[PDB]
This record gives sequence, C-alpha cells and structure tokens, in this order.
Amino acid sequence: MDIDPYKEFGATVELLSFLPSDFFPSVRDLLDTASALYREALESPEHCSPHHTALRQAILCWGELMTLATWVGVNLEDPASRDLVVSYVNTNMGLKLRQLLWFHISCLTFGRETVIEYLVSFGVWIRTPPAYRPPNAPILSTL
Amino acid sequence: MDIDPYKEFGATVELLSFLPSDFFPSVRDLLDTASALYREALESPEHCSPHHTALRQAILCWGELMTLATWVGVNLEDPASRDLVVSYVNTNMGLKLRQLLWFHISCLTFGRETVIEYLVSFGVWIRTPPAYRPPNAPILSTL
Amino acid sequence: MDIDPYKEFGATVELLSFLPSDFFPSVRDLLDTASALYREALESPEHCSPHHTALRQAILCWGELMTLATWVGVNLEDPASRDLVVSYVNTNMGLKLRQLLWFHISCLTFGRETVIEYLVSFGVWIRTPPAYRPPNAPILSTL
Amino acid sequence: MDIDPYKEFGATVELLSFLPSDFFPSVRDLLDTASALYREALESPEHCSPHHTALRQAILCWGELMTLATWVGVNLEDPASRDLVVSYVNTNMGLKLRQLLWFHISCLTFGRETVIEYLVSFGVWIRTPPAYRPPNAPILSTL
Repeated sequence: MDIDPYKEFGATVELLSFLPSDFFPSVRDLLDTASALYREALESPEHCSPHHTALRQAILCWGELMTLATWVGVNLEDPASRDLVVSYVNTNMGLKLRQLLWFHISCLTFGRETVIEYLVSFGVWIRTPPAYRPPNAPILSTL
Repeated sequence: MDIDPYKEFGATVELLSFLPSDFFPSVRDLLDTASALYREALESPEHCSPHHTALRQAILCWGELMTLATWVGVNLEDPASRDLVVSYVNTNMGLKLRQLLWFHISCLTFGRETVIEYLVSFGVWIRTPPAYRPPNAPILSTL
Repeated sequence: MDIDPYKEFGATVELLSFLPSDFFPSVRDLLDTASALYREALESPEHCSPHHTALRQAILCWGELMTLATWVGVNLEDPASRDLVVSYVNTNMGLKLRQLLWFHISCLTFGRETVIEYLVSFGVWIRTPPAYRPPNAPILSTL
Repeated sequence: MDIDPYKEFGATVELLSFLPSDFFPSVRDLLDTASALYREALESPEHCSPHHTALRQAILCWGELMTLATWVGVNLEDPASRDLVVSYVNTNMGLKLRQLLWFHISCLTFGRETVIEYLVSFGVWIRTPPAYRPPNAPILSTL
C-alpha cells in the first residue's frame, strides 16, 4: 500500500517538504512540548482527536526505536556496528518522527488549517531568494 | 510518556498478552489482509476511524523498520551483528506489530467489542484444562 | 472459629470438594486471568463485590506464600527440606488457592447462581461411575 | 498485580506503617477477640460486611499457615530447617496477618473512620519527639 500519513489531516508529504529538514526541532524538545501541553489527553482512554491518536502512535514508535537502540548497545559486540545502528536510529528515522510530532503538536496547539496555511506561507518565504527574502519568517503563534 | 496504544480502544497491552504470542498471524499475512480489505480506505484522505488512523501509522512504522533492515544489510559488514539486528526487528518488534495489526484489522472486520470479548474468552479457554472446555479453539467469523 | 469461605457465597467446601485437582487451572493461569479481566477493579479503592474482596485477600495470601518460598530457597541450605517445603507450598496450598481463585473468578464471569448449579451438576456427574455417565464432563464456559 | 489490602477500606500500607510492628497484638489474642465478639457473624452465610469477608479470609490464611507449620514439624526431620521454617511462619508472616486482623477487628468494633483517625493520631504521637510525647499513647475505646 501507499499511505501518506498526512493525507488525512489535509496535508501531504510534499507540502511538509516546503520546510527544510533542519527546520524541525529535536525529538526531545518535541516530546517535552507534548508532555507539557497534552500529557493527560494522550494518556487518556478517549479518542480525543485523530491528531491525538496519531501522536500516540508516533510517541510509541519512537519509544520502540529507543528500546532498539538500548538493545543494540547491550547485545551487539562490534562497536562499529553498534554505533552505526544507534546513529542511524537516532538521526535518519528521528527526522521523519519529528516531522510527524511537529505536525500533530502544531495542529493541536494552533489548528490544522492554520498549520497548513503556515506551510504554504513558509514555502513562499523559503523559495523567495535571499536578496528579496524578508527576515521576518512566518512563525506559528497565538499572540 | 506512559501511553498504552489500546486503551483509547478499550483494551490493554496486558489483554493482548493474554493470548499466546504464537497465536498472532504473521506480519506478511496481516498486511496482505489489511491491503485486501481496506487499502482504498487507508490510502484515502478521510478520518475513516481511529482504527484506520492507528493502522496507517503502524504500517508506516513497520515500513521504516523494513527500511532499517535493508540499510543494515547494505551498510553493515559484521554478518553476525546484521543477523542479530534483523532478527530483533523481525521477532520482537514484529510481535508488537502483529498484535497491533491483528487488533485493528479484527476490530474493523468484526467489531471492537467482539474482539475484546474474544480476547478474554480465548485466553480463558487456552488456560482451561482440555477435559473441561469446548474442544475447538475459538475463532472469529463473518459467515 | 470454623469458618467456611464459600458459605458466604452460597456454596460449601463439600460442594467444591467433588471438583478434581486436574479440573483447576494453574495458579499462574488463574492470576493472569484475574489481572486481565479485573485488574482495574481489584486495584481500586471501591468495594466492588464480596468476590473482589475475597480475591484480593487470596492473591495477597499467595504473594506471601511465594515470599516464603523464596525465603526458604535463600535461607535453608538443606536441599531436601528446602524442596519439600517448596513442593508443599506449591501443591497442597496451591490447590486450595486454585479452588478459591477459580470459584471467585468464575462467579464474576458467569454468575454465582450459575456456578453453584454447575457445581451441583458436576458433582452428580463425578459421583456417577464411568460406565454409567457421559464421558465428557459438563462445561462452564462463555461459549 | 499491586493490590493494597486497605485501599477498598479507606487506608493504605503507608498509613498502617504509622504503627510500629511491635504495636500489634498477638495472633492468639486477636483470634480470641474475633471469636468472642463476631464468631456468630463470621460463621454465618451472610455478607455482613466487607470487613467480615476480609476477616474470614485472614483467619483462614492463618489456619493454613498453622497447618503448614504442623506439616513441617511432621515431615521435616532436620530440626534446624524445621525450626527456621516454623519461626518464619509464626513471626514474619504472623506480622502481616496481625496487621490485617487488628485492622478488620478494630473496624468492626469501633468504626472504619475511627480506625483511620486513630492511625493518623498514633502517627502524631509516634512522630512526636520523646521529650514532648505524652505517656498516654492513643488507644481505641468505646466509652
């Protein structure tokens, strides 16, 4: 199957490619934001929203990757392989996980429609070449 | 955090640990089933159900894990360590995957409540001594 | 004081005495069933039913007998006596714990009156010599 | 499972640990009290109260510990190991059984609320430094 995780929620993998990969915060920072703002809802037995369901799945996927990294560090004996796998699991997969975390956290905090319009506007800003690019980049905010 | 992926659906990691690990179908079989029965809906841009959202997320997590397996095959030179990582992925993460997929596919097929009652019943059955239980292992059916 | 643990619940040690030893599930299986089916309630601050109260007391009693078994294994350097005590605890006391656990779990699952009628019928069946009874014992089950 | 025997009764293991171990009466004295006051209701086929249910279970747990002690005395011929097991069963497990018996007998006699208030008061008295601790330790009374 060809499943786009954002196709529900009115976005696409291509739209989020407007944002550069180095734009997204670290998984630690994003999980801290999730705990700060939505811990009780995430731990709840309610389907509070599709975003909440998806964020739950993403947090668990990251947790299982961390369990794998620990298991590698304990059960592998070749340090080169140990560290290659650990770094891969921390960086390459972390990128997509923090895309997902960012999208859903931002849509809960600010609104799905607002986030999609931020994506469009930031794509404008970032495609605008530097000579003509304003310094005030689009930024998600309430106030 | 402490997120149980089944409690928003009325179940628990414990309750799915109540069935034996070997009862759960293979990942290949479950993904074939997911495709055959719900590919169009999973690929669609609609929040068809929380089961569908969870299932999309899990299918993509497993896809990234398979991608990890391939990346290891290529960029690892220790065959013992490569085999060890691939086997951890196929077995330990695969079991959690097939529990999750079995649960959500079976919910969509038969009913979430039917599935939870089936878990309880089948666990009690597999624990009852044979001379004092119905002889055939319970099964879900739509016929 | 001469207390019967089932008289409270409409049954009697004499009624459950007709159930053979091979009829009851293991202590581990019964405890896993208790957890899976009624953990939220057993761990709760509510009197949910006399069966729940009794089940809590029985589970904690077994926990203390297991503490005893561990203590024996760690403190007695005479292997014969060590194993003799462990076997007594796991067989003679395990059997009573299994009787009680089965009774209360089955009551919660099926109905106290249903369990009592099942015991009456099972006693009839087991008192009947094999030549003159159906070969399959009566079944208490969800299916 | 992690079951607190007093949660359903408004207390905790933390609150009963306000009392020292050497504060609780002997199992003999507690059983004599239970007989002399509530034998009729404990021997009865009625759920008189959750406390009565729990007391019945405790009484039978102690009966089984006594049976184990007798069986050890008969079936172990290494006096050392016999004595170790008998002492453990009479002392270490006796402690928890007399906590339980004291709690439920005192509840039946005085009120569960009165017993919980007695626990917080004894906490005050025992945490108070000696130079200001009144000789009259708190005590339960009906007058």
